[PDB]
Amino acid sequence: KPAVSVLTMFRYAGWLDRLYMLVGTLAAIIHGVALPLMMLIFGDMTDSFASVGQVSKQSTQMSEADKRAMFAKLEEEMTTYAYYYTGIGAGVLIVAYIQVSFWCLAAGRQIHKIRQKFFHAIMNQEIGWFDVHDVGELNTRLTDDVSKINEGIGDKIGMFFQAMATFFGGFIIGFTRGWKLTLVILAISPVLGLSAGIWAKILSSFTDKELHAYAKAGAVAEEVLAAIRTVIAFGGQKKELERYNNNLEEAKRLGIKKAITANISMGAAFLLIYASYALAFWYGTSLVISKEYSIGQVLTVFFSVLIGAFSVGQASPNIEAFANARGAAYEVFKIIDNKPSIDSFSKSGHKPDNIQGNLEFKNIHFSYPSRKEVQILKGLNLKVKSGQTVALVGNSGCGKSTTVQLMQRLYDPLDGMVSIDGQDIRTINVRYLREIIGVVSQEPVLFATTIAENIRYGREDVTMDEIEKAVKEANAYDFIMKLPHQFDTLVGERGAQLSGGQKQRIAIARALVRNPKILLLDEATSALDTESEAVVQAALDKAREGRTTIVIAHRLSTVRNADVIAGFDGGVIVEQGNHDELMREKGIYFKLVMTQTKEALDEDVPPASFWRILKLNSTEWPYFVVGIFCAIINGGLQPAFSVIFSKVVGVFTNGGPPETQRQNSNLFSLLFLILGIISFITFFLQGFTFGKAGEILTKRLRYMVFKSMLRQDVSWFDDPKNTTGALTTRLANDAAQVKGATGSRLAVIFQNIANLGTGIIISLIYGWQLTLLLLAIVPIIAIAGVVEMKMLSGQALKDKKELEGSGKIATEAIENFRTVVSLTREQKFETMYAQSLQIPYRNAMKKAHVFGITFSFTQAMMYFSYAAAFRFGAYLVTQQLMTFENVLLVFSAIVFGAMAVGQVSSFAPDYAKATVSASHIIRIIEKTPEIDSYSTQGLKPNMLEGNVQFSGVVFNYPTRPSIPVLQGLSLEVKKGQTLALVGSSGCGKSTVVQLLERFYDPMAGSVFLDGKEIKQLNVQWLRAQLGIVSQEPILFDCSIAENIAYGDNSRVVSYEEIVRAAKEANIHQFIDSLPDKYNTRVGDKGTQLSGGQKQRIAIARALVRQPHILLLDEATSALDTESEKVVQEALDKAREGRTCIVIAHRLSTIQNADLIVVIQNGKVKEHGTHQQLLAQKGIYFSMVSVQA
Ligand SMILES: [Hg+2]
Ligand SMILES: [Hg+2]
Ligand SMILES: [Hg+2]
Ligand SMILES: [Hg+2]
Ligand SMILES: [Hg+2]
Ligand SMILES: [Hg+2]
Ligand SMILES: [Hg+2]
Repeated sequence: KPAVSVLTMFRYAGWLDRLYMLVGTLAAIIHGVALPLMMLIFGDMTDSFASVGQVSKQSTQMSEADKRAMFAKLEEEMTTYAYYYTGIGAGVLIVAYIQVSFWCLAAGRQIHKIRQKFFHAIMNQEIGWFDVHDVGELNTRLTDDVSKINEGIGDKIGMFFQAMATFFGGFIIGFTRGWKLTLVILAISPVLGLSAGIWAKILSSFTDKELHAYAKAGAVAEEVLAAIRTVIAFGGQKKELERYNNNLEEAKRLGIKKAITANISMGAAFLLIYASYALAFWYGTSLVISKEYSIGQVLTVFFSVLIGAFSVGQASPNIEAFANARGAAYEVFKIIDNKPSIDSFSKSGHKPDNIQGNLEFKNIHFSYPSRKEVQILKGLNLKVKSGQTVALVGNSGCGKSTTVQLMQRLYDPLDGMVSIDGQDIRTINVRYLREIIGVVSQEPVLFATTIAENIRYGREDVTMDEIEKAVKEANAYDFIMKLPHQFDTLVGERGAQLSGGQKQRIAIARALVRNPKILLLDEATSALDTESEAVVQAALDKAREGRTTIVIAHRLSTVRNADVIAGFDGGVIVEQGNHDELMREKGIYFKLVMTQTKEALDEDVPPASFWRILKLNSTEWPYFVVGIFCAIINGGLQPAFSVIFSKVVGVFTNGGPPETQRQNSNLFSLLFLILGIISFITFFLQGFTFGKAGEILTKRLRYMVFKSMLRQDVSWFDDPKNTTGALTTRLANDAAQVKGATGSRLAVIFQNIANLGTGIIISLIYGWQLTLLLLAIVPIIAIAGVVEMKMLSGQALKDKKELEGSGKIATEAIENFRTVVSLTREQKFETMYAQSLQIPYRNAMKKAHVFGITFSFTQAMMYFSYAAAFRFGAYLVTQQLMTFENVLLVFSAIVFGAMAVGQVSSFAPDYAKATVSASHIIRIIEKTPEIDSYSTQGLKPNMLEGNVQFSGVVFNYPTRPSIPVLQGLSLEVKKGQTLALVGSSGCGKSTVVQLLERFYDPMAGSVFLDGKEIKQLNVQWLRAQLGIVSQEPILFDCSIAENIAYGDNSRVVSYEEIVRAAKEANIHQFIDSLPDKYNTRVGDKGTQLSGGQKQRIAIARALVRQPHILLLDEATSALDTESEKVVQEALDKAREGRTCIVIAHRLSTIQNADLIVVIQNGKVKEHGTHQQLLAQKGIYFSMVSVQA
């Protein structure tokens, strides 16, 4: 992975940026050291209480003279401690605000310069850069990668310096307060980073191993879901379900292990930190007994050292964000610093005023930059006199267009020169070069605006009268004036779709507005109907007037009118001259003449569910039984520590027998280790209870999901929201994440209720008023913890929804780059981009202020909490209310328990995302289709007859109930006779075939098979004897024998049936000859096949089941030569003795049909045979006269 140097990345930082960064980091430094100072003042606080305990504990000395030396002493000490706590907090809000504000600010100001300079950099690039680069990743890189460079030069590094200031501040306060104890804890430290390091490598080994493990099942997932139509047709839903399942109990089982190791890792971490507590307290409290360190110092160095150590843990991801940001900026700064060969953005050449118009190509040797191994132009020599129209022909290769592309100087020639008049094309300015050169490309392109605005892109300073005039010159004035909103009518991609000739003529107007002295026409009339070609060419012929024109047309009808015809054979121009010469010489030209004669849309719709999801995992009780008790133990483990922590510092503050200090000390420290051991047990156990659970729940669930997915109707697969990728994504992620909302949530809710629950009872017995204070303060801060991520992600989505405006501009300008560069007008797009960007950048200031005051509001309060609880608590202890040990207990129970529920909440996956991903699963499963392929009801007769009849039957597609397809057409087909379906296009030529295959239910009317209604028949059995052949046949990546035998399921096909169906489809000759026989894989993973052969396989497939009805729907549209003969030759022998329905556009093979039905609109207007419908002189007579 690449990476820019650090110094290089902040290049766009100015005076104010460097100022903001230095001041921000300086605030982050002093903010970072606030917390350790808070621990120092906490130790100096506890030392004051430990003095008041031991005197009032043993016997009785002075009752009236205690209140002056104890009660009055602690008040005087706390009145200062409160000023220290509150002072520090008051500083915290200030420096935090400076920190986040200034950083988010300066970073934003740099990002604003970066995205702009990046966009200009892209526009500045030449077309050769676009040849080697995918535009798709380029367009997304402007949004994703710049937003990614934004993160990591913002608040992230302010928090990095804060975390490091906390590290250094913690170790400095540690060593400053204690020499030995800090060394002891730090001696325990290396065993943690080594443990965290090894366990992070273990699960990440299984994580990357899981991805290519399910990819095997996801392979058959998309293969089926893509081919589903052919699946439901052949009903292999049983076999495809089994095939999908076979790869499931292979992948997830491997995931079980990872789950377990992840829990073991977490348990190891807790064991080790608990061991650190036990050890540090064992040494510290043994150290206070020899009267070296005080009680407060042990707490001070322990807390400052721990905090300083965990500070690294909180500095790791922030520095990570900065790391990939430099990796992201390499690609972007590469494009910016890239200066193109053709600029094209400034003027450095000449701008001739003659401007004359003579074209010359002298010795042009050129090859494309993408493929340099192949040379296109080899010594091209071509001259065009003034105002002369030259046509290029020869059907050589890309070279024709290359000349056009060379002429507007998109590419510079490898050898030789293109000269307009006496000067080279390179000696003249590019912008001015393309202003004097007009171009009309093969595919017309209009931007999404008014017609007028599409014209303005041709030239900006155009008055409305000039626009109209230019439209009238383009014969486009007629239809524009018929448009509803006239010249203000929208066009382009979205809204108001126009026909190709109209779109092209608007473009011609656009080019005519620039008034170029040279006009280039590259396949202008191509890909157009003969009716629009007339008008477009009518405009073009009038656009060639007084201009030097070089024209390329595939259709040679419009070529002859040119002044000079130049032929292309290979890379060199051979024959050049007038029409009569090129006919008389019988060259290439003469040969050509004789031969041519959805993400957001998903999660929004589902309602529900609350705790219904647990029923999905309810298949396994025992795991949950052990899991709840387990989670209760690990949960009640936390209040235990609040007691034992208070008991250690309690033995040194509350006084008591010194001979019992050691005895108790070693008890409680050791106790902590026990407390660690048990915590290791829980995480080992939970991993075997909920850990397996959610995985089993996954496998079974995917199975279930997939089954229901095949149960679904075809109309459900037509729903735009359910795509093969969306279904495979639903199946891959949402199904597996459901476990986040089942057992994990019970674990979280039980560890939480055990912790804060039992802890609150304990703190309620040992404290009354203080407990009531903390259960007030804590929830208030918790809500602040919620609002923090509410206003953070809330204004984050708002910032993106206001950036989609620019994203549209840059997207449209990049996707059509090859078009805009021909019209210049790049700088115009830059202008529109900056104008679009000015709005979100004006909100960046307010953004920073809001983020600042919010971060400071969450953080400031935190210190003030301490300041409240300890002031009020000291007020409690100073009086008859006891004691201090219980103050510290209540505090540690409620507060550390509150943080503990936060950690537990951060363990489990996102419950919201889990429930929403769950709802899609429960809905996909409980989804009952109209037509059910799984039903075991139905008639199942003996009668092999097979008479097809459509009576009434009016249908319209459920996806788009606009313009019904069948308006009640009726027909009939008896056994052995073949039906023929004729019409202008599809709907409902193919809808008949789909309806007989029962993919849909018509709204009114009925379709009968024999004497029975179809709806009465068994669903699967109906399709059991229906042969279906589509326009593009598909095979499964299994094998050939399986493909052929895929025709008939629920039966052993064996060698005999496959060879028997092979020999009649005439495919047996292609099998033995190609190594090897039947074992070969089709396709794309095996040996490729031509359309004809694969189609013959598709025939053999539908022929195995011995169907009494064949449905042939536009069978071979792409088949050519003699390949089409043998296919239909194999169809004709298998059509005898069967009911057949043929849809073809050929109309040549329909003449032999028994019945020919012409279907127009929604009904049947013509019925009869070929000669019968021919002698009728109806619409069939109009359609069959185009055969000549
Ligand atoms: Hg920011
Ligand atoms: Hg080309
Ligand atoms: Hg547990
Ligand atoms: Hg379609
Ligand atoms: Hg259709
Ligand atoms: Hg297969
Ligand atoms: Hg047929």
